[PDB]
Amino acid sequence: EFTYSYLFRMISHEMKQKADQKLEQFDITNEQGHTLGYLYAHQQDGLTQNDIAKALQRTGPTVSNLLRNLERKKLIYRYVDAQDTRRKNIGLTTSGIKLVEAFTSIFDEMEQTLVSQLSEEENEQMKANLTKMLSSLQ
Amino acid sequence: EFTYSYLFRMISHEMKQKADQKLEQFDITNEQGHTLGYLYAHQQDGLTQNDIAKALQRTGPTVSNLLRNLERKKLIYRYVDAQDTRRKNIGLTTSGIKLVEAFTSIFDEMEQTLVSQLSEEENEQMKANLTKMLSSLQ
DNA sequence: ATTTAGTTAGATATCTAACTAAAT
DNA sequence: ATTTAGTTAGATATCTAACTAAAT
Repeated sequence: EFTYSYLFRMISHEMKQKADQKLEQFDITNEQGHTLGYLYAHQQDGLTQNDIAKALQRTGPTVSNLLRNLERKKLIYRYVDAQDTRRKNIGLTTSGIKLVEAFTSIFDEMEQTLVSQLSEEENEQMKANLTKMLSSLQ
Repeated sequence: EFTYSYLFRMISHEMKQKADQKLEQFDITNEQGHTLGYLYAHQQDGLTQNDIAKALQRTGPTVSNLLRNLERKKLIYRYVDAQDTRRKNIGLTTSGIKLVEAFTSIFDEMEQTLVSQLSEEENEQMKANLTKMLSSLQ
């Protein structure tokens, strides 16, 4: 019986935490895992950073910064697109695809373990309640 | 239909942002708000930094860092505990107490604005399930 | 012995304000 | 001659590694 500030704060932090530990063996952070994971799914769209910035609900610098790390790992690649020299377009590298195929399990577990804690009727109402709340902030 | 991670992750983040913007009034960050708020509530006990870490579920360095930020602002003061010289007792300065008394509405404002989004039973379920999901992540 | 309490410093994530590089 | 894409400055928060100092 606590504050929503407390609850959402704690839960979120412990997911970054639990997931940071499991992701250790791949030398990435959860944020990095998620971005990588995102790129696995939607790179078909000739992705550019703003697009990612938009998808991750994070700022332009924040994303610039994360991508830079990932490219230092050579986990991704930014060809400076042709129509614009400003635009860098983002995609995985085999090494990054290999990585994604390899850690994706971790994310899936936590989800399942979570959605194991409840029954289908709950998860839909619960997850559908969550969505509603997120919007109100956003 | 979103993965739980996305939801907690996004929700907690914007809460920080909404809270952070509103607090801009007071020259403090969302976390500083929460820490001072705790200090205001439990100050009498009286807390060591490690007490704060446990309550806030944070590592020792992280608390050490925030407290210093709060100390710089002159909103808390700390001194060495006389019996156990290891410890530093943390307390709110008079300035800090007033500051809390000022900003507390915001935290309440946001908690309500969330609560106002569901039925009393829907909220009852919500907060209840969340505790369990929190628990399940240790 | 070993556990506790706190600091410091290098990473990453994040931010806003402000930059440069370059397309309109 | 002007937005617009991406980066940098420097701030907070967070973690671990590494430390010191102290208690049990």
